[PDB]
Amino acid sequence: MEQALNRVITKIRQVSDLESIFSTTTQEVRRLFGIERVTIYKFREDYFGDFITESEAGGWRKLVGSGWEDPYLNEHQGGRFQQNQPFVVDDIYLGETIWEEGKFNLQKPKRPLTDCHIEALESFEVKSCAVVAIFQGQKLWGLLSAFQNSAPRHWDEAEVQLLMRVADQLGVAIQQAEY
Ligand SMILES: *[C@@H](C)C1=C(C)C(=O)N/C1=C\c1[nH]c(/C=C2N=C(/C=C3\NC(=O)C(CC)=C3C)C(C)=C\2CCC(=O)O)c(CCC(=O)O)c1C
Repeated sequence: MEQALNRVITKIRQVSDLESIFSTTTQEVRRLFGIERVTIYKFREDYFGDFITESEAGGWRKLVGSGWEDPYLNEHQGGRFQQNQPFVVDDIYLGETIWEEGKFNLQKPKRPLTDCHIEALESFEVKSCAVVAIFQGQKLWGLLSAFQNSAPRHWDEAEVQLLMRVADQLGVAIQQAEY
């Protein structure tokens, strides 16, 4: 995915302001994956959070402006994202792909999601999600999410790695904007 990644990084750096960087990033990732939504979501201080930027295809509701107050992320102060672990779900009704030592554990069955988590995803029209941390330095800033809304979609580990590198670029841009 390095060629795809290099293309994404090129587009990101061809604009100046952070808002253009966010919009270009969500657009380029959505096009690359051929999916229906990519979002940038910013954590509040309590690890609730709000949708900041999105790219959508297929006539879905706009999520920007809206919040997601996830009680699990609040109680665990960001959950697995503090360790920069991704959350990878082909099908929200079947569960997550286990990620260990920076790759899929193909020996483990998928782990079903808790029903209120599933219901929250349904409220955002999501049927499949690959979610990775955006770090500003070593500070967990938010999440970059790739979504499919109309159907499940299989995520492979090269796509998850790409998403994490794109989130790295976002984090560097956020860090440099805060500088
Ligand atoms: C019921 C307690 C409940 C409500 C209501 C709710 O909104 N969430 C609830 C429970 C719950 N959530 C999780 C774990 C995660 N929630 C995540 C949320 C996001 N995904 C995104 O793409 C975005 C940005 C738009 C989110 C804010 C994520 C990524 C979760 C996994 C985190 C982790 O593993 O550490 C859980 C635990 C997992 C589960 O059992 O389903 C629960 C119980």
